[PDB]
Amino acid sequence: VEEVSNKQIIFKDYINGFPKESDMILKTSTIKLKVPEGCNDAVLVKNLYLSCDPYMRSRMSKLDNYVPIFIPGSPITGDGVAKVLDSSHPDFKRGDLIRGITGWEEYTLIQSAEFITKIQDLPLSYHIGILGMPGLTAYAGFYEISSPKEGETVFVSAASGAVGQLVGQFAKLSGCYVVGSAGTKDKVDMLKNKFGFDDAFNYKEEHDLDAALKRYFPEGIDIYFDNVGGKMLDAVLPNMKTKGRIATCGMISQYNLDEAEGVRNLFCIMTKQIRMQGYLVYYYRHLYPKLFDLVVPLLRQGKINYVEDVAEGLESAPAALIGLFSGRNVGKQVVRVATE
Ligand SMILES: NC(=O)c1ccc[n+]([C@@H]2O[C@H](COP(=O)([O-])OP(=O)(O)OC[C@H]3O[C@@H](n4cnc5c(N)ncnc54)[C@H](OP(=O)(O)O)[C@@H]3O)[C@@H](O)[C@H]2O)c1
Repeated sequence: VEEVSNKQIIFKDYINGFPKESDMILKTSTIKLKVPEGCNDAVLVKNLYLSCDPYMRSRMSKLDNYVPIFIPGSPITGDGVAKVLDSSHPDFKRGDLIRGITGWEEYTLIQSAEFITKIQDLPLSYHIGILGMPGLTAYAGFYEISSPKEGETVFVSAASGAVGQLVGQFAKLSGCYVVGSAGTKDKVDMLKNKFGFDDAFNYKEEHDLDAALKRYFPEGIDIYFDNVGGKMLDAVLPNMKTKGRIATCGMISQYNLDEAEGVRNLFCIMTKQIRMQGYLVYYYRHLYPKLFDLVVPLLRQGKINYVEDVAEGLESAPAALIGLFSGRNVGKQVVRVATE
């Protein structure tokens, strides 16, 4: 039984405002590469990829919190891809590749097993992106929540991100006219060139968001896929069509504010008869087969594209997570901990 070093990213303590790299601490611990005797229904894994996700910011402040907080002194946890080294669980065996909740470290003794699934060709990292939680988020928000119909107009914010880039391609599959906003020229070019968006604009260079939306949506928006909230959401509301739908997926412009911004155009919910509906992807896990059945053939034919941002090494993970809130990532942010 080899006992080896185990680098970990430890959560320091609760924060306010924007997260900093000193809120996460590199610690070198030790681990024996065997499931402990008397420790049952557990899986010991070597972590291969880690996902960086905006919701992780909310785990860094103590609040009624919608996701359980990080524990100070303990490793950051989140979605990852890992290889089973040893198992006391009947459904996992040495060599299996899994996806699910694991530790921000080289090796994790996963004690529940509820939060992991065995990986069924495509890049391993896809299982925490288009074939994982962000892909399921895009599928549930667009197809289940938004009720898209052929010919409808669709606006997507954070459109080059892990979720948004898929929403735009689903909208094209549905025969919709789709526009996205993103924060750099490169992201805007990628929206039109690889994600098949009909148009796109850099919201950071638009001094009048209402005017920008009217450029692209002269007769209004049928479906707004909201990833950002805040001023963008407020500009969208008067530009919705009657009976338009807003899929409230996230509001990343708010996650680092002590006081959330006021949204002032909600009267448009009445005047435009809008259905604004939020959702949490965990309540849609039963749709994973429907996601796979749709996107796996398209990926194989190269008819749907997925762009990832791969940070190299566990030590790069804190900066990769902080970069989400400045738009440093181009596509789905992942961390490569080890090859395998
Ligand atoms: N409901 C659910 O269950 C669920 C599940 C997963 C994700 N979500 C939400 O979905 C949204 C997108 O997630 P993702 O994983 O795809 O992240 P992502 O788009 O891959 O990365 C985050 C992006 O947010 C944009 N951003 C950051 N700060 C911003 C600001 N102040 N204003 C506008 N845009 C900003 C940046 O893109 P730009 O360069 O374009 O600014 C950045 O690249 C997030 O709000 C997340 O919380 C919800």
